[PDB]
Amino acid sequence: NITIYHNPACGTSRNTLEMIRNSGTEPTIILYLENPPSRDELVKLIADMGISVRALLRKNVEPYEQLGLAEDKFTDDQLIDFMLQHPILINRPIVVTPLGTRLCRPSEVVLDILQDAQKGAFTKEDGEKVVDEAGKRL
Ligand SMILES: O=S([O-])[O-]
Ligand SMILES: [Cs+]
Ligand SMILES: [Cs+]
Ligand SMILES: [Cs+]
Ligand SMILES: [Cs+]
Ligand SMILES: [Cs+]
Repeated sequence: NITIYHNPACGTSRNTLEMIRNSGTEPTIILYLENPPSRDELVKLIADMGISVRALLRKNVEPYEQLGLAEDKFTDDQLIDFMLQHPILINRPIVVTPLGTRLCRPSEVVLDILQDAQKGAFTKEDGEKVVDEAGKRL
């Protein structure tokens, strides 16, 4: 029972999805840009991730730039409401498994919450090796 909030256009999100598959399960895939979490779900994701609301904000996207969000003049709830009204602000990928929830940046963070071991060596799509055939992290 795994869920990934996935952006097919992001290498980090692609590598995370293939690592999930390499542990042997096909996750439920939520294209969050199109189908963002509800307010309640997003608050829960953030609490489970143990990160600040602002640490979930993606920089360098049009609403972050034009809404001035680099500056420290927003409460946590104002930032959650911006994220819901402009879903590209939600950084990615978020992964939920029975063991917990993480913002998988970098992608190998997901190894923390996958229940089953990678089934073989895993190399990221730019050739960065992540785990060898024996299962050791490199
Ligand atoms: O992938 S970075 O530009 O958020
Ligand atoms: Cs499985
Ligand atoms: Cs939803
Ligand atoms: Cs636009
Ligand atoms: Cs684990
Ligand atoms: Cs890269």
